Amino acid sequence: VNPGVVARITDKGLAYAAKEGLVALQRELYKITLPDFSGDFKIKAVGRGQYEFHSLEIQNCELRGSSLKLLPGQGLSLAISDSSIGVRGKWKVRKSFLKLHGSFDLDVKGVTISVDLLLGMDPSGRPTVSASGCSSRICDLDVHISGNVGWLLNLFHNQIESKLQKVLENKVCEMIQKSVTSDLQPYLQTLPVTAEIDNVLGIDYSLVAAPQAKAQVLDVMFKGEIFNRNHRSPVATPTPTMSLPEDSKQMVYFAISDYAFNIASYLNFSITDDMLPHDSGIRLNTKAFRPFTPQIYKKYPDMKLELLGTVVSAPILNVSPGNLSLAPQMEIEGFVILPTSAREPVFRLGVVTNVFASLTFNNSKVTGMLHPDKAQVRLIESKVGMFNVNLFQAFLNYYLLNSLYPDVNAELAQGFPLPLPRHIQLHDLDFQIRKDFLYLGANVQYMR
Ligand SMILES: CCCCCCCCCCCCCCCCCC(=O)OC[C@H](COP(=O)([O-])OCC[N+](C)(C)C)OC(=O)CCCCCCCCCCCCCCCCC
Ligand SMILES: CC(=O)N[C@@H]1[C@@H](O)[C@H](O)[C@@H](CO)O[C@H]1O
Ligand SMILES: CC(=O)N[C@@H]1[C@@H](O)[C@H](O)[C@@H](CO)O[C@H]1O
Ligand SMILES: CC(=O)N[C@@H]1[C@@H](O)[C@H](O)[C@@H](CO)O[C@H]1O
Ligand SMILES: CC(=O)N[C@@H]1[C@@H](O)[C@H](O)[C@@H](CO)O[C@H]1O
Repeated sequence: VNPGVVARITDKGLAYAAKEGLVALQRELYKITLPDFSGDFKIKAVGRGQYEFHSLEIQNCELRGSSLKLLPGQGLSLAISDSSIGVRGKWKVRKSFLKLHGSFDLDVKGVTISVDLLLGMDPSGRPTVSASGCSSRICDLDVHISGNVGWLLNLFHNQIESKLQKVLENKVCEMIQKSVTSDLQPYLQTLPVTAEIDNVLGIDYSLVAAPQAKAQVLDVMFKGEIFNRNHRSPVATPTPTMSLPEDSKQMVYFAISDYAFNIASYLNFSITDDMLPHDSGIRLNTKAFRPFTPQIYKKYPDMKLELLGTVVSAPILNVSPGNLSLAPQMEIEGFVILPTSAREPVFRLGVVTNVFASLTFNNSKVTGMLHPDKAQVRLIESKVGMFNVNLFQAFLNYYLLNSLYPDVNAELAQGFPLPLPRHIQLHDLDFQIRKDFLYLGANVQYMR
């Protein structure tokens, strides 16, 4: 079913991912334990004997260079290279009735690893990863043995190198297999199944599909649907199929289909005399509108008023990448409610409320804050004499700054919660506007 939100991970973001998984993996290779190599020898220079390289331990492991691509259809293909692993151990060579001792160190270079990361989804809507077809190639070997024993080096090269090489690549590939299922899969699953938005509503971030590894991008599609906290009555399920074109500037782009609070921005509304706070000195009654229209109090002395306004356009243009400049243009008509119980037309106003919105990221949520500006009023028509627009403008401002703007400022400050795994921080928000969905551009940083 069509997802509410969609996390599109770009090639750039897959690159970050690999680099960061690379340091986690590197620490895990230290847990690798090599076996012990023992057997007999018959060196033509010193005779036959027994040897043993035991207590092998990973001492150095440097995994640098890597590459995360897309396997269109199944998932990702990882490739780490130009790495190095150092190995340390002890040896004992029994020649004669004597027994020797010493240490050794190997330096492995030109190390290459390749694994496939299979991305899928479990019934519960949680992510799953699985490494398949792992293969590593251990080659450039540097052997150093304690004591300047020459035959020991030649002996290593003739009878242990190849074995150690394969044993090692085999263990490294097993660490990778294990590490993904015991660390990686439990990490992707740190992604919220459900996040609270407000103390009233909530969103469900269950997967509607396993991440879709497209040719150039990775799309992880979430249910993303709003649901009542007390008992989620599914009164919100129309969400269409979205499809934004190719934006590869940043690491991830979120596509957020719908919200609730002023996401709709043909937005009609009504203002009744009993919708303005009591303490707030503004009221919708002829006697109060007397200064605006000195004639209303004659034609309709002491009566209730109606305002039926409506948005007719909401021009949005970017200032900063994360700062919008919208000015909803509306037309309001004043009605005086006469004893005939039927509203009756008085005047019509044109208003343009210039505002600035500036978004940010803060703790997995997208947050914003309003930046109030000039509210412009222009008389459109009037069947009750001239209208002091200048005076009324001051009231339009009082109203907004004391109602409309403080609330919206709160709605934004509460923010929307994004689908992220643990320890992630987003930066450089590029908030571009599109069809039914908001398209949030961001870069990522793993809180190591
Ligand atoms: C899933 C929604 C994503 C929405 C957008 C946000 C992500 C944007 C792109 C960056 C993703 C995160 C990168 C950093 C996390 C990955 C590396 C890492 O160290 O994770 C911590 C994990 C665990 O680190 P840890 O064990 O130190 O910490 C675990 C968490 N605590 C501390 C709380 C216990 O690292 C690993 O598990 C390493 C396992 C082997 C990794 C093998 C190579 C993996 C290469 C990257 C794969 C990325 C797949 C992305 C799939 C996205 C869809 C599900
Ligand atoms: C599309 C719609 O809802 N129709 C309303 C119409 O009923 C109302 O009389 C008018 C007032 O300006 O505003 C329109 O938006
Ligand atoms: C669409 C439009 O221009 N608005 C008019 C106006 O009288 C008022 O907003 C509404 C109330 O019924 O009726 C519409 O016809
Ligand atoms: C936080 C932010 O960037 N928003 C700014 C606002 O602070 C500034 O007063 C206004 C005028 O330049 O432009 C907005 O875009
Ligand atoms: C990081 C960020 O930009 N968001 C801040 C947040 O850190 C802070 O908690 C809040 C006030 O409490 O103000 C937001 O603007």
